[PDB]
Amino acid sequence: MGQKIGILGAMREEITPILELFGVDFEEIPLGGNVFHKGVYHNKEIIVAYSKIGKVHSTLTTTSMILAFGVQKVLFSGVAGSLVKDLKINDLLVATQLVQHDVDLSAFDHPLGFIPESAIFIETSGSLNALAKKIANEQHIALKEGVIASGDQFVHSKERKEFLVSEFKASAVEMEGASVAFVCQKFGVPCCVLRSISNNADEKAGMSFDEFLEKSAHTSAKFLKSMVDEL
Amino acid sequence: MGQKIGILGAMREEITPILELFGVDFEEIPLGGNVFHKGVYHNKEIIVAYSKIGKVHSTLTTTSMILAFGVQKVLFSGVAGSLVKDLKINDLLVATQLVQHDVDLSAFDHPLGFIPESAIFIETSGSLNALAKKIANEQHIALKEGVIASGDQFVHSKERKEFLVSEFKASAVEMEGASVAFVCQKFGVPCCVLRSISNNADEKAGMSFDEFLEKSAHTSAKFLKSMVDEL
Ligand SMILES: CSC[C@H]1O[C@@H](n2cnc3c(N)ncnc32)[C@H](O)[C@@H]1O
Ligand SMILES: CSC[C@H]1O[C@@H](n2cnc3c(N)ncnc32)[C@H](O)[C@@H]1O
Ligand SMILES: [Cl-]
Ligand SMILES: [Cl-]
Repeated sequence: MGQKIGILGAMREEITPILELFGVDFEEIPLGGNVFHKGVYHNKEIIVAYSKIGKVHSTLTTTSMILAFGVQKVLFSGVAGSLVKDLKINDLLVATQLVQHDVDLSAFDHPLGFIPESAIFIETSGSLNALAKKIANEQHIALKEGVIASGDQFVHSKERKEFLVSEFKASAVEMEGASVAFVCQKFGVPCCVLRSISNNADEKAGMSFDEFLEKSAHTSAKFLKSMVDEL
Repeated sequence: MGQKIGILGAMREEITPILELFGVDFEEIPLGGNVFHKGVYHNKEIIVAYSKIGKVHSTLTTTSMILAFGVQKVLFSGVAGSLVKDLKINDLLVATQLVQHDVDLSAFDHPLGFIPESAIFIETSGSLNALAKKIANEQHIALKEGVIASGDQFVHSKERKEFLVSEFKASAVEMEGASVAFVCQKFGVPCCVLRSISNNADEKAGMSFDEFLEKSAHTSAKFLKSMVDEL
């Protein structure tokens, strides 16, 4: 068999299209408040789950995937807010690096985003990111590669957008990527974080998020499936 | 044998006294960027580790303790900032409930601290908290029981203190308790979060934190050991 693959979203809406697109029989397995969908696709075991929103939920679920299910790589798929003009609604990006943008130990003179015995930026798989870019090029679709900023707040203001761009040079904002990628690094598991834009993280981001959740989630899911087809 | 006990701190300084106080032989076992210290004490297996600071670190470590080591209860020991006049430097409290004070999905009209498919407050073990209070009473020391607010920022301002008190009626602030307790709840593992005050979470909190880390960490550790002696 091929290498077992964990596939993660944050919300049920992000994994519904994934389950449908793979089209195989899934066994549901409950663990730690999550439901894991276990199946076989192209001679690979795939484990699919949504974590629920935010850093704690996604850290927990990723750790479970690795420790309880023994996944050998993790692909994350979902929606995000754009911080750059060139990332429009529905556009895709993969995270070259991620940061926890809400971490603040500045009282001890640490840079924002930094925690002792850790680092500001978290790395992802160069191999998976390069695969993503090749697939995008062949499909003739755009694919940005940049920094994704993750925190436990839904960002919907110009001020916070300006901070994320100025402090971290982030291209997009969401609430799970950094934690998923962090856990994968700690366990030596290759990770790719893929996001489709559904809003511009500004004052109207809530309405845009609602309008485009279904389409953006499907866009990311379809692309994730195209990556698995090449693995 | 008795029930296996996980013992957690956030920083090395918080677990050093724990290891010394138990005084038994520990085997060091690395996993996921953490070092777990495994030993036997009063016919109980104890697993001791520091998570590193913050929600992601502590979520990861707690999940590892439960999934990889199969602990049957988790006791957390460490230092915190006071939000109430009656909690002075060195004073102890146990968390009756915890909240993630930096969670903000208000763009979707959710209450602060709330995430869909979750809850604002996380519960802890009534049994362990009651044990703590009995021990405190017998030792003739004060022990507060209240809400602990956890977030990924070191709090050092009157404005943020006022928010924590007004929004959550929190008694103390720290950066790991809510995540540890959250993971324990998801896995059905009893949890007690114990903290000793080392600062007042105000403009001078950084200096106070440094001055009292050693003493406050030891105060919490000694009390945690006294609980284990009754288990
Ligand atoms: C309902 S909370 C937003 C959910 O969508 C993602 N997301 C999309 N746009 C944004 C944004 N503007 N700010 C934060 N997270 C975002 C986050 O990862 C989370 O799972
Ligand atoms: C060095 S970051 C502070 C460490 O001590 C705890 N802590 C103590 N006082 C405070 C405070 N004022 N604000 C946040 N965390 C605190 C947090 O849980 C963390 O592990
Ligand atoms: Cl905002
Ligand atoms: Cl503050």
